[PDB]
Amino acid sequence: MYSFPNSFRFGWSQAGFQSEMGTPGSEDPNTDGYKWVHDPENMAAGLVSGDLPENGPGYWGNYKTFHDNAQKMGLKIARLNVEWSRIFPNPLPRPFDESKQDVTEVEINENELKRLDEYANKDALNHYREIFKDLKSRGLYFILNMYHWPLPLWLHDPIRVRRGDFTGPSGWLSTRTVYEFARFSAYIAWKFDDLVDEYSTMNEPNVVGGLGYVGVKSGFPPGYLSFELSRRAMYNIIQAHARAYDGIKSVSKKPVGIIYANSSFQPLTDKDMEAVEMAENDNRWWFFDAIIRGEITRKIVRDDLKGRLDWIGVNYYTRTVVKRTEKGYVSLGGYGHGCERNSVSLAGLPTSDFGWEFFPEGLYDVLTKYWNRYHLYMYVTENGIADDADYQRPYYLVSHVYQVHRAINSGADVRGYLHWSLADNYEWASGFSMRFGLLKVDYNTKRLYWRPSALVYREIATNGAITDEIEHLNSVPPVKPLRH
Ligand SMILES: c1ccc2[nH]ccc2c1
Ligand SMILES: [Cl-]
Ligand SMILES: [Cl-]
Ligand SMILES: [Cl-]
Repeated sequence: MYSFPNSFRFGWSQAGFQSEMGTPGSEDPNTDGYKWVHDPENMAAGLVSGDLPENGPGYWGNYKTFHDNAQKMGLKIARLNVEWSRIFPNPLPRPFDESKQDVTEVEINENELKRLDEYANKDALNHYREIFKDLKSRGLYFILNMYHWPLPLWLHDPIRVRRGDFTGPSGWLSTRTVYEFARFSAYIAWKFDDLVDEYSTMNEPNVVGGLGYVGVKSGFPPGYLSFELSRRAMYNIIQAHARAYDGIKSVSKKPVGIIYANSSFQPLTDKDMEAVEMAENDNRWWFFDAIIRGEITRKIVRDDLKGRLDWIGVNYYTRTVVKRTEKGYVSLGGYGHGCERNSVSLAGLPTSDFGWEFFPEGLYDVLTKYWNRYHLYMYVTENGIADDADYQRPYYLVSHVYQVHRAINSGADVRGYLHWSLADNYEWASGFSMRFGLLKVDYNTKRLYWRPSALVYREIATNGAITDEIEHLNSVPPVKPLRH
């Protein structure tokens, strides 16, 4: 058996936009994301699937049933977010020098919190309190994340930006967003600190910058192709994290971390290790060096950025294979997240419904890399597979959990494993077709079914271990019987 520390917790992660809607009174039309996925031109271009989030799994209304299943599954931790748009659906008065590039301080005080409170949607706040109270009543440890991609529409009209009009609300391209996000985070900690165990400011900030302004075929708003603006968005998202960290800490003593989209960079050949290091610098270290060490390029240290992190949330799905080139490195198709769907990679490893390669060793790589560089504790905040049939997920689950065990054995302080996700949900531009749940959702009835992987996870969580009887699942799904 592979046993975990007695304090180690198994659980799940979930996002508001992806899981909340689907039940009466739940629709939130007030985000960039809602506008984006409903846009007729985006649908005609195939940038978004045409599936609509309001037809989703209905956590807003059915949370007790989600929690009942998690409780029966033995889960002991959950990571969820509040949707900013639900709490502040309406424009706040303009505050503050918008032309100023750096935001080094956003003042928080009781009077300001009380004034913000006057603008908050009380029905939404109360409803989140009811959800989170129910969660805590299952004995679940609670990580509250402030931001998981959609912005209030009054801060970002993504169709205007897509069209190249920068005269309106421009999301992360504006320091106004940075300012308001810091205030929003402090406010949420002020209101919910009694229920929360740990905080994260944001989820996968690198995806917001990278897919929103470079990987524009992905269908991530605002889909405006610009290297320069991608950089501007990331610079702002970095100071927004630091100002949110300071804001939460002005009202709470609890740990504040961040959750990031990771890949394990792997060499095509034994001559490509320099490519790996470059890829890690360019996708990972530049960002964390900024919020941990204060190191940014203008190369300088910003005292207002340094030390703004207590823990690191690792989201890991697959590797990225890279090779050294004249001008630096390139990633290779046919491996990692760039494979055909339901096939095999160029390495002969099976791929998921999303075309993502089976590569659990990469999770050990990422955990140990972060540990060795920063020595901050971690949670695995996402790990999962698109697999409606459940053919690969039993192996995927056990294999990746084993690698977390290996990482802990090697010395890394990893305090939990949160699967993505408890139930199927709205997978952004791909819609409902990509099914990541331990529980399968029938979207017509909102009914939840247990995939056999859910029974496997119950064995792991309830025993706090990969037990002897399921250790054979620490292996690659047999490829012969799968499509290839
Ligand atoms: C669809 C796809 C990606 C997204 N990011 C934020 C909202 C949203 C909607
Ligand atoms: Cl990474
Ligand atoms: Cl350090
Ligand atoms: Cl369905």
